Amino acid sequence: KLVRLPGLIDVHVHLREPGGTHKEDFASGTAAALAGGITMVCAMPNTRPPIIDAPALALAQKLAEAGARCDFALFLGASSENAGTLGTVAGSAAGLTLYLNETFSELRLDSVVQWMEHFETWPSHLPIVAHAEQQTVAAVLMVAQLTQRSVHICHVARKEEILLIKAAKARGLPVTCEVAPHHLFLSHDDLERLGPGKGEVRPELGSRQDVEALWENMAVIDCFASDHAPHTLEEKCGSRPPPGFPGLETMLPLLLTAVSEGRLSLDDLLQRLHHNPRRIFHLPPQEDTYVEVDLEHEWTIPSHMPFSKAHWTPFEGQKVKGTVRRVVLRGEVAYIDGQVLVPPGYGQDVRKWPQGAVPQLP
Amino acid sequence: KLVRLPGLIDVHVHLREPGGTHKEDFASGTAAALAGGITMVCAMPNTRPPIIDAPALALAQKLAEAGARCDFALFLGASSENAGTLGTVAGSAAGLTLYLNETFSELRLDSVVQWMEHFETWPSHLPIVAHAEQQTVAAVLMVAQLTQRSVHICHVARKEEILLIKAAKARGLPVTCEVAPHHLFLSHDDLERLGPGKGEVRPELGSRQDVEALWENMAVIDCFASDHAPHTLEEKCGSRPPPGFPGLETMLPLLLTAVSEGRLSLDDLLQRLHHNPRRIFHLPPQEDTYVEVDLEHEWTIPSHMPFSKAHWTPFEGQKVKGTVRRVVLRGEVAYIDGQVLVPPGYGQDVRKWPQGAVPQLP
Ligand SMILES: O=C(O)c1[nH]c(=O)[nH]c(=O)c1F
Ligand SMILES: O=C(O)c1[nH]c(=O)[nH]c(=O)c1F
Ligand code: NA
Ligand code: NA
Ligand SMILES: [Zn+2]
Ligand SMILES: [Zn+2]
Ligand SMILES: [Zn+2]
Ligand SMILES: [Zn+2]
Repeated sequence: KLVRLPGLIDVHVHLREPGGTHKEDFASGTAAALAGGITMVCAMPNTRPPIIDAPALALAQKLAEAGARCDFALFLGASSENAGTLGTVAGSAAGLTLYLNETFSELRLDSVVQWMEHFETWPSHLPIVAHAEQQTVAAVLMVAQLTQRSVHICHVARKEEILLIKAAKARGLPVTCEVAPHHLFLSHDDLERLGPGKGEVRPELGSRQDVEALWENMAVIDCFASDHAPHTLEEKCGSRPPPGFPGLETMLPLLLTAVSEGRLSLDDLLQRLHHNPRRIFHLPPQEDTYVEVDLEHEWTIPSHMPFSKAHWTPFEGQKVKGTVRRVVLRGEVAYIDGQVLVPPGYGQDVRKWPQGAVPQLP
Repeated sequence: KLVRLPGLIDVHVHLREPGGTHKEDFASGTAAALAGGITMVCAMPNTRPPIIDAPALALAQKLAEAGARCDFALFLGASSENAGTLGTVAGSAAGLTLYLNETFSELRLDSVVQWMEHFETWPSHLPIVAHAEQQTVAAVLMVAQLTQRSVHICHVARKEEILLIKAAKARGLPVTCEVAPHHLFLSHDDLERLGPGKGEVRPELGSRQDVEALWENMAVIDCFASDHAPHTLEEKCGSRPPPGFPGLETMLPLLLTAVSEGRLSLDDLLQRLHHNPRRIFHLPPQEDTYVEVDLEHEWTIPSHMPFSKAHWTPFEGQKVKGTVRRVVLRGEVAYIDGQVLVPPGYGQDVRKWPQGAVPQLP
């Protein structure tokens, strides 16, 4: 007996197109999404060129419309030069992404004053997400308060960070957060097996105490999101390993295993992969869209999942219980038992749907 | 310029049919809903007969399918006799309602042990809501913890109650709550004008400090819901006034006024009248459904709104800014500038839609 779930949403993926298409492209990354039970993705802007201006967004929209197999929204990225320039295209984006720790020079902000300028100029009704680790979480929360608006914290990975967010929520501050599967299911204990190249990720893998703290503080976690960050094995094991793990194809199987073990409920999962993503990012429903899963099937994660061009996975060898059997997207069978059945281009930009515009005062 | 909102959801209405149709019926109460920008309602079970068994639910489903103009779900009610008997129909209901303070004999529970029995027998994946005032909030929260599940607290009306819920959420307990418009926009200061009959409501009107505390603790409020509780003026001013206010037609205009004054944002409103109702009650989206409002039009609430058979309102004389101009429900114009344009029977039971079933483990 299969369980029917709504179409799940991953608010944090890197699809690499334009500019890094040997790692992933819209077609392969959205195939990976569908195979993971995900029918809508929000794509981060740290491509090449990065999505930091209107021409780059226009290019990315057309590449996604031509290549995506599931529905999507595209983030814009904050730079040291673009505050106050994104007003005409802001509402067409998923939101604005601030890279506040390590990143590429084009997305680097050199001063908290630049963070303030983005919070002051980006339209107040539209989402802002931050890559903000350790004390940077507190710092960006301060900027949000000074500018009297909300912020969403990407991939919370540490006891320190979840407890700080917990204290902020206790004070009624408008902050939400997401956690990635590797910060719930991997830890420092896995670095010996992974090795130092494969194991590179930002935020880095936490201690056993970090992992336990995230589980203990599930109530503080608004969303799960993969931070699907594909790189090839050659890149991960070469002389300058880039940080990141692929994760679209493994996220739901890992979390269904946890549900089966009573670590969280099916509802807890659907709040974090469906309802809260919808409400934080003002993402529209998808008509005639659902995912059928088998919660009984036990399997072991192999050395690579079928679709991501990363062609490796840090979860290799983990035993899971839970499988995606079928996905229907807007009335068409999109995935069945390992076969993707919608072509590149089937997916659409949800911000162009009337119901996908973010409501605002005139 | 009009602002487009999604279809709003009111999780707490009394539509009086069967058995009290001079106060309201499905046709009139859902007309009132549409005129208030509400496209989906959850109807409480304290009708005559009350919805406490499968035959009564079957009758109510047919009356609603024949009379409702907007979409709906129907609550079941807990009684001293029905714990352990609702398993076959539970998933067809909005949820289970516990009347833990004053109510009619058929819904009265005489012991906390009966509350425990309902929490133990009602399916663990389905919603439970409670009418629970003052210390009863703490008591039902204890029962929820003993049975290791969630609870939703109806119409929170007091500083005491919102602070207790705030402390429970700080401890990570699974509790949500709603607040009704009269507990945000009326207080003891209005009892002289209303008089003792019209002013009767449960929970009673609070002090100015109660009202201020609810506003100050907006972050703790998950939903707004009207507690539309219609009675005729003759009944409200007679020898044994029943408690309750009509509120479907005034809720959104009152809250839009507050948005216009900067007391909460448009997003804060849409979280509480759309996204959080959806996610707490597992209510499905409504395709091709939206509400257009005018935020500029100033008007004064009259002595009765056009549709509710209550034919009176406690908000008479309040100045508001914000008007519902048009409602589209599933592709048909349902309301325009005071005219309802869908007939009784247009509305449907959302729990019969495939996407309206609550997901559960096999
Ligand atoms: O794009 C990536 O690979 C990437 N990888 C990471 O591990 N963290 C990031 O913040 C990131 F942007
Ligand atoms: O049904 C009603 O009129 C009603 N009225 C109220 O004021 N409170 C209730 O709890 C209620 F059930
Ligand atoms: Na397309
Ligand atoms: Na009908
Ligand atoms: Zn990041
Ligand atoms: Zn990322
Ligand atoms: Zn009540
Ligand atoms: Zn009520």
